[PDB]
Amino acid sequence: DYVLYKDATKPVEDRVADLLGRMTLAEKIGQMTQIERLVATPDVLRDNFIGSLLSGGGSVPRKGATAKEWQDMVDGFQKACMSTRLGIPMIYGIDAVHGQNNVYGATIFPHNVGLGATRDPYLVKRIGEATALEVRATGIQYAFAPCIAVCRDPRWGRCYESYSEDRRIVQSMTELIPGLQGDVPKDFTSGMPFVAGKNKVAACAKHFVGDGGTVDGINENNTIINREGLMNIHMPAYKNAMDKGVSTVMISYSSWNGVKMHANQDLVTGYLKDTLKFKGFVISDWEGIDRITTPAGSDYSYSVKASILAGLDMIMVPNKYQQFISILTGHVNGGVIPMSRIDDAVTRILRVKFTMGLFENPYADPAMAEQLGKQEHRDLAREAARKSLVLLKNGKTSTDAPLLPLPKKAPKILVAGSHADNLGYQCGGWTIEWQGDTGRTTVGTTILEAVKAAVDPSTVVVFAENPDAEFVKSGGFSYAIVAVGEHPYTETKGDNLNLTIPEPGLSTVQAVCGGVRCATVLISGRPVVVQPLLAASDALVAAWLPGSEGQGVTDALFGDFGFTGRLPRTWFKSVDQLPMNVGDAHYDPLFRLGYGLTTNAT
Ligand SMILES: *[C@@H]1O[C@H](CO)[C@@H](O[C@@H]2O[C@H](CO)[C@@H](O[C@@H]3O[C@H](CO[C@H]4O[C@H](CO)[C@@H](O)[C@H](O)[C@@H]4O[C@@H]4O[C@H](CO)[C@@H](O)[C@H](O)[C@H]4NC(C)=O)[C@@H](O)[C@H](O)[C@@H]3O)[C@H](O)[C@H]2NC(C)=O)[C@H](O)[C@H]1NC(C)=O
Ligand SMILES: *[C@@H]1O[C@H](CO)[C@@H](O[C@@H]2O[C@H](CO)[C@@H](O[C@@H]3O[C@H](CO)[C@@H](O)[C@H](O)[C@@H]3O[C@@H]3OC[C@@H](O)[C@H](O)[C@H]3O)[C@H](O)[C@H]2NC(C)=O)[C@H](O[C@H]2O[C@@H](C)[C@@H](O)[C@@H](O)[C@@H]2O)[C@H]1NC(C)=O
Ligand SMILES: *[C@@H]1O[C@H](CO)[C@@H](O[C@@H]2O[C@H](CO)[C@@H](O[C@@H]3O[C@H](CO)[C@@H](O)[C@H](O)[C@@H]3O)[C@H](O)[C@H]2NC(C)=O)[C@H](O)[C@H]1NC(C)=O
Ligand SMILES: OC[C@H]1O[C@@H](O)[C@H](O)[C@@H](O)[C@@H]1O
Repeated sequence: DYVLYKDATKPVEDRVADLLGRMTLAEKIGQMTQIERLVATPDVLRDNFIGSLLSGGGSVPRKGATAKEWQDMVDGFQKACMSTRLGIPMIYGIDAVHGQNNVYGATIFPHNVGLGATRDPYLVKRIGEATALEVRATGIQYAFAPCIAVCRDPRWGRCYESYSEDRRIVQSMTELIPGLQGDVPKDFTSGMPFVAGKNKVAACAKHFVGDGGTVDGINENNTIINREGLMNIHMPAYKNAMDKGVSTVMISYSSWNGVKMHANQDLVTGYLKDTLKFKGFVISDWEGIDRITTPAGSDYSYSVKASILAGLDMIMVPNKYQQFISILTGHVNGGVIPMSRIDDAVTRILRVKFTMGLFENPYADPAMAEQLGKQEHRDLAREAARKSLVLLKNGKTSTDAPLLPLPKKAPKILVAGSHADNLGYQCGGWTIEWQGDTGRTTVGTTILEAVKAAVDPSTVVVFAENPDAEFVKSGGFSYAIVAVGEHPYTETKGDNLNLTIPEPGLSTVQAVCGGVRCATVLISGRPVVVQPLLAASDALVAAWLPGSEGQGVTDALFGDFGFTGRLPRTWFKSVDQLPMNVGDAHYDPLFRLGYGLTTNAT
């Protein structure tokens, strides 16, 4: 007879109910299961009725794989899922958090902290739009973004993934969501999931909740704050996300007042679902349920029970799916987890899938492959990089001529520093590899290349990575641009109690600036100890992690555009002050939140 869920003309809720009522326990638990591509095969996906796959950081079909190779991979997985009895398509997720950043040749946008510095939510919306196109170029339908953490301590390894320490700025930047997913209708009910169709992706507000509030910025640790503070600082942007139809929410590894987020029924069910009326699906973080216990994974039966009862809908296993499915099945067979809970999880997952058009367009569009790294998107990334720059100093004394903007025509100029010609360093973490990487890891323009592309043909450009003082003094240079900073890092690898840049960095700046007037470009995911760099430099720019389009840096250095970026975080005098945020009592910043010198074009 007629099969309602297969009818594209029927209301989403009708299709959801019709499908749900046909499903066996195994088919239902399969929907709740997300697995890594590294453990997926056609048989595994078919036999276990798997609902979702992901690429973790750096999980790629091949180094340098083309957009078509990605499409072929995703379609091969999809063909297996479509061959099941019910033919429920899988959704494929990826960390596309500053462009489609795992993918070779993808446009790499500035990281979130720099986007916060722009104070330009419409720019961020356009970045979401471009990112959706480059993710669909690879056949992928779901991005784990935006991170709406409010980082309250820059010692956190994920501080660069937060737009600001000020929740008001984070709230404004939730415009990424309708960029990625499309604008919601006039009639829209807050909390409903939304994706416009095959040229957009499902988004993910992460990580719920208070991930940016942990003690000493220790990643995955304890957020100690009363309910009022949780609701005033860490929660507000989630409500904006509901208003804009975010399709999914990912749960944080962190704890609130000692209670693991992955086990918190009061917040996940009581608040997110029952109070905010979220109707999309809730997803775990990677082995998030394992990490409920100490040691992690020491009581997986408990992990499954606690997380599913808390209200999570889809589990990013991501590897041991056999164990996950077996344990959840036993819990349901034994009455420990009621069918109502399973039915709720599956309802939400299917709602998102039907809503986004996944049943109508389960396969990749080969015509989208050319969106990957499209020059228009690079032009946008270049605009964003330029807008993100914060000018901290532009002259050593009030009577000095301003160094910036620099003249494009000069007999000879020096470009120096570990970060001047290093594409991986200027991109930072979550770029090609999970942790990011060093060197020419993808398609882009380094600071050095951008300088050579900007200057007059008569201008001789010299590169020296770490020149000594004599080299500089003897070189006959008009000025120098010197770029130094943090190395790429991600998650716990980024946790840092000292926030001092690696050497050589300061020594290079001192040697260069001692010999010629210098503009120092600081590449970092966060404020770092900066007084010694300031003391040496004529001008200093906080460029954050500007991404693949290094011409954004030179656009401002050479005065094509004026500097406009303003600090989205407090710049501390010392790490012993931390945590120290705008609005605190005894706030004693080196540079307050909102600080930024300006220049004018030309
Ligand atoms: C303040 O606190 C931070 C964070 O705890 C410390 O940084 C970390 O230091 C530890 C060592 O004490 C380091 O762990 C070792 O890493 C070795 C490899 O390190 C290099 O590669 C990784 C990426 O694989 C980079 O993240 C590192 O920064 C290193 O990179 C090299 O650095 C040198 C010096 O600038 C440079 O010349 C090279 O070009 C560069 N190479 C690359 C590939 O970029 C391991 O072999 C070893 O077994 C340890 O695990 C850890 O990586 C550091 N973290 C980060 C994010 O840099 C600071 O030391 C500390 N500072 C002070 C003032 O105490
Ligand atoms: C020399 O540089 C000056 C400093 O950058 C610049 O003056 C600024 O101009 C911008 C507009 O281009 C002003 O920003 C606006 O501020 C309003 C609130 O006061 C907002 O309602 C606007 O939306 C806008 O805000 C910006 O929106 C985008 C976001 O990303 C930015 O962070 C945000 O600031 C800014 O306030 C001016 N700064 C001050 C304090 O003067 C000069 O150009 C402008 O001069 C101003 C005063 C104005 O008359 C403009 O018409 C003019 O373009 C610039 N001089 C020249 C000749 O270009
Ligand atoms: C927040 O971070 C702190 C610091 O890492 C965590 O405390 C640490 O917890 C681990 C266990 O997960 C402890 O390691 C264990 O120590 C015991 C005792 O010697 C040892 O027998 C085990 O083999 C294991 O290595 C560690 O000692 C402990 N450190 C400190 C300084 O207390 C804490 O659990 C985190 N909290 C949250 C909520 O995530
Ligand atoms: O890679 C998938 C997930 O992995 C986790 O470890 C990170 O915390 C998340 O931000 C990410 O979305």
